[PDB]
Amino acid sequence: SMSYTWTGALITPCAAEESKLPINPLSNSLLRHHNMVYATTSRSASLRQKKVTFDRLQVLDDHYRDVLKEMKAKASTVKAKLLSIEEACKLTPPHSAKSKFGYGAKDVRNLSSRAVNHIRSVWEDLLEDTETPIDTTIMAKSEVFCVQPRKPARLIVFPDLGVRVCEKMALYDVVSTLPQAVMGSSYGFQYSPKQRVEFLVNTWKSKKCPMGFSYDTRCFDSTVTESDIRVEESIYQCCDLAPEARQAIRSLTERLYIGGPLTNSKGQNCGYRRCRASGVLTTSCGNTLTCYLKATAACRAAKLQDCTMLVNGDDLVVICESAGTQEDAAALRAFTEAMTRYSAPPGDPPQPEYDLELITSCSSNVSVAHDASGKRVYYLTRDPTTPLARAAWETARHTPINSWLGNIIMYAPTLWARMILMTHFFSILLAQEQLEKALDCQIYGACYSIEPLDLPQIIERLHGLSAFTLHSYSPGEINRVASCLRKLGVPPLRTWRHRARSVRAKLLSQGGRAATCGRYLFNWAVRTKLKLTPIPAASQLDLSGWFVAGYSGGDIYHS
Repeated sequence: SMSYTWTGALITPCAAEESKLPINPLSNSLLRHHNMVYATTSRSASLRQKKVTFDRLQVLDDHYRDVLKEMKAKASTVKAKLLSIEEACKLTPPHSAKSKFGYGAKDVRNLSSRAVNHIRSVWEDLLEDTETPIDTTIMAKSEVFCVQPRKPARLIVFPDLGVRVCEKMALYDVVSTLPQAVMGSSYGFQYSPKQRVEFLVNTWKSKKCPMGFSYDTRCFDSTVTESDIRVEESIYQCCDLAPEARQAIRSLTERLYIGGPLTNSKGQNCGYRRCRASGVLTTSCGNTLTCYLKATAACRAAKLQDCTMLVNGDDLVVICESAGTQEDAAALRAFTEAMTRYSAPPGDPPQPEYDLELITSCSSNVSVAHDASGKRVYYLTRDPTTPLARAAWETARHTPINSWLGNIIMYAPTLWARMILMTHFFSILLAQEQLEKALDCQIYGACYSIEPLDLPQIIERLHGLSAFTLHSYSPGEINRVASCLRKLGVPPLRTWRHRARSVRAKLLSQGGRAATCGRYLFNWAVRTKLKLTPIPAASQLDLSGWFVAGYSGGDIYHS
């Protein structure tokens, strides 16, 4: 059936939308070519609708049904708890969209009476109404990018805050624990950057002759079928669950997950959804499950030998035993025909890679460097264009999320993150004495509140001390970076070294947590380097739950 159906109404905005990068002295010292930095807006929604709207072809087979059974079997071992209103409430981001029922994120997190009552009723309705479609709002997402030699806005779809709290109560535990129990080590979200790189390298090294490939599904969310969603439910149904939870999962599937009406910000009726809603709690879990299912079965159909998979929602990367240049190519193609039939056509044509550094999964690739001792250290990196573009934007305008704080944390080892992202922001945070002001960044969909002063501890725990001494980066990685800088109009690395020297001096001058930031984050700025030793207060930090599960668009906030 058609992924979407439109009445004719338009996807509208609430407030005005800034699409151009301001001429700010602060952002300008970071990125000069401001005209190459844009933000998507509702004005392009139309194009995106034109791409995500199509008819889904899907033919199942024995391979598919066999992989399904296996997944169910593991599902059975899971026992999911029903969250309390209080618990689900504490999970709501402070700035989550308010309900159209006289209360907002702040009220929910505060267990206010009105909010709680409506939740109670929204919940009681999920237990009694097992059919009526549930209303969802559709909006144009606002994301920053760099022009190319422009992308249309992606469309977000979500139900009312009341429903979201109920989803958490009935499924937060399921989506936090089931992907793992089912996919085992193939479930990507359990790994921290360091751990993901560990898994990729060991896997590659364990193949007699490794062949790997990433697979890009053309608009995954619109490729997901009601059948996919119901199969996704049958898995959830294998868990031991409390009665009301079992009903909630059932009613949510029929009234929300499989599809439903779409309403713009003005209250008009835009159309109807019959595929994955990007903004629900089960979006990450379902996509990871669905994508894993289809890929596993496709892998068999294609006859790839000794496959090892890594799935992150819709992102997929496979590494296997190569047969031969030709065999591999013919097999990949067979794999794509499998996926196509399971309703997961390719966006970009899947190319078989024979060098781990060439494969790009989750927008990252492997690269090598050396620590103080010259020992080789594999780390995760990527083209820094978007990250830089967003730092600039986030510098000129106060945004809800700081993609830059997240990128530093996720790319603390990379060249650009240390030399630019760190230098630039600590520079500005000093000038505004906000080194202690907590900012909301985001990791795997989940929204975290973090104090810049903690970064050192965080980085040491998620990466290891080598993240402060990495050096001697590969030429390929250096060139991509320098190239990128010239393109955007960002000062050359030598300027950042100079700048980092200054910012460091100041940091140390302040003593305390800051003096540390300068010692560890910027030890690369000096030549008479300090011997960096484990940081005490780090291991005392609670980082449990940080790399356990993805929650893209899940409205999750545990900080």
